[PDB]
Amino acid sequence: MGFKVKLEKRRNAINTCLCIGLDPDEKDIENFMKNEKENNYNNIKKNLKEKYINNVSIKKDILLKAPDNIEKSEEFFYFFNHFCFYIINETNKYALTFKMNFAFYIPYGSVGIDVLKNVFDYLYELNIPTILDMKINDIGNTVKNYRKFIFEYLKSDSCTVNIYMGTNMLKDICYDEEKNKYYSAFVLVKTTNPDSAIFQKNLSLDNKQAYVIMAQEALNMSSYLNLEQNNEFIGFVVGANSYDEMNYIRTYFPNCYILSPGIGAQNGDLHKTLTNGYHKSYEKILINIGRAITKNPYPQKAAQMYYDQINAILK
Amino acid sequence: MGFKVKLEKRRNAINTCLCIGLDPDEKDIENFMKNEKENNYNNIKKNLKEKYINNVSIKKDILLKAPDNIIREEKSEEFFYFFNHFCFYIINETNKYALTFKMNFAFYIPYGSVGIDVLKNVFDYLYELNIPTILDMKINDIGNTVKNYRKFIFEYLKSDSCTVNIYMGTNMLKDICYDEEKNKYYSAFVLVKTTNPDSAIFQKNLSLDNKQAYVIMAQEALNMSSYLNLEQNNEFIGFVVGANSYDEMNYIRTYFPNCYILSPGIGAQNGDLHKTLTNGYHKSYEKILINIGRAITKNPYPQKAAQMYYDQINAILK
Ligand SMILES: O=C(O)c1cc(=O)[nH]c(=O)n1[C@@H]1O[C@H](COP(=O)(O)O)[C@@H](O)[C@H]1O
Ligand SMILES: O=C(O)c1cc(=O)[nH]c(=O)n1[C@@H]1O[C@H](COP(=O)(O)O)[C@@H](O)[C@H]1O
Repeated sequence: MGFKVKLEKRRNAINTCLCIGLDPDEKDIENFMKNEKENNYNNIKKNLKEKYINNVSIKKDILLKAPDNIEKSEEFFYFFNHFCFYIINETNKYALTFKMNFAFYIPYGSVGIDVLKNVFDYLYELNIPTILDMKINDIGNTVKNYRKFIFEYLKSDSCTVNIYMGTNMLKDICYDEEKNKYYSAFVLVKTTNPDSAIFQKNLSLDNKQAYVIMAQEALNMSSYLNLEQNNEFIGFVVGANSYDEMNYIRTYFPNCYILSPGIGAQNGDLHKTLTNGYHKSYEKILINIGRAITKNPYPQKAAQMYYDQINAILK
Repeated sequence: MGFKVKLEKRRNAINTCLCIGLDPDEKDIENFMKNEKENNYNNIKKNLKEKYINNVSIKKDILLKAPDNIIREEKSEEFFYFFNHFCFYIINETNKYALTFKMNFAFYIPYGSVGIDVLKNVFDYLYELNIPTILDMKINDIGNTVKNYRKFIFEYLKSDSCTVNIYMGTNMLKDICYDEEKNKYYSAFVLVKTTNPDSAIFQKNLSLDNKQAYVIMAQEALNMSSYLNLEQNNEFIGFVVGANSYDEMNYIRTYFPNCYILSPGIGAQNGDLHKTLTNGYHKSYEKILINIGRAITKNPYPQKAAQMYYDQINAILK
């Protein structure tokens, strides 16, 4: 159940340290519909056969109601949801973990959160580890709501956090006193955008860069609260492009957990001190590929490809 | 339109830079629900009479309906019902003293999609009331992903502004404050100095050219607000400067003339603007917004608490 261990069993059961990213945007949804409606809803039908589609708890009465609209108020809700069910049913067998970015589930209103819950409900019935990338941040009082929403409502296994506002965040995010329970988190160390770090790098304390002070601070916080046992942990978000830095964290923080995005789209080099710099028992270095798989004409295949070339561990 | 202008008008209309915070949690809800229901729906019937409650777009048929989904005819709509009403309640009771209202997203998502429906209603309500608004969601992500937050915030909610955590990078602002396909501009407050205690390991103990991070980030915030011609368009990129950081405050105010500042932390985390807080960071007060939240929304007599802070801010403000 604990992350470390849930992530350990599944690693064996399938190897690979791939993390499929499920960030469906507005066009992913209209295309899946545009050419699903004009194909007799074959994929949605394939889904509807699944079975595990029954933990899902929001508008179950609409979700499992054979392909139809009227275009009813629930049209959009339908399809969006199914597009997600579709990807999962065809990619999970290659995934060690699924990572959903909250951001894409909120621009249309509550309808998108409903879907988020059904997705997390789904990934949860299959026993697939999850990551809600929302990189939360706020004051202890407030942060407590993100901890509830994330680990209590969605039953997620972990989530990303931005501790710039202060590292004590984690004590309210990774630990719930009222009921004990410990959770896992991923702190933002080095991100994947070009103007990336004139902060994570140009900034420093005694000439030790900011992403190191931050990386070090985050770890000393998981020492207190003793996550490591309890079967949880606090890891880092280190971009695929940040080759130099990746190799440094893996050396100074050798048994650490890493979540690295940026490959497949966002430009990338799977190999190269990425899956090498950061190597370890692979599940300690999750590679995330979203669009490269989710935007490809016929995925699973893409998945498989990544699985395979990721399975190329000459180590 | 234009945030600066919208902020400018209301100011002269009520003379005050008081930003009320509406961060409703569980106990505010159930207590509201029990009080009201104990003393037979005094405030709800009141809400049900307010003009703009008829313009809500989500489950309008439910919010308008003789006292509660009571539990006997729905139940499942109960929570939604009382939650939303507690908010209408606070806005109806304290809006006259507010220059701006600021809702923290964190309190609207813990219960799933039901809280978002309430949030949307709260924002539609203030919008009809035409009161400046701030969604404190302190967003941050790679651009083109951040656009989604931009849509949710300024398209769906039609909020005048949001708060932003620029740490991952400043270019993120290009996609939050500017649409660039509808040629639109938006306001924002980036986290500079926060009310956390250990709020300085990174914001202070970090430096670049003799400067502490919080200063450089404000500089990066601005240079970016210049690049996007948002200010020429009546929008802007301001700062979140906690109330318990007097020096940093005066510092910022001093070296950054005419900078919109958002400042939370009076009563709840200690402090009191009464003093240095609003003196430091003075100016034609919109520039300096004093967010007072839990001291009003959790107070037994909210219209009363809001007031107190009104005159208090009026006095010190001279
Ligand atoms: O998820 C993250 O923590 C993340 C950190 C970062 O620095 N850069 C970054 O792109 N990401 C994530 O990368 C995801 C997209 O993966 P792709 O679709 O393969 O680009 C987004 O949902 C972001 O949340
Ligand atoms: O950006 C903010 O909203 C914020 C930044 C900060 O550094 N400190 C801080 O307290 N806040 C906000 O202050 C609000 C609470 O106001 P109080 O109830 O008066 O403490 C919270 O909802 C926070 O979102």
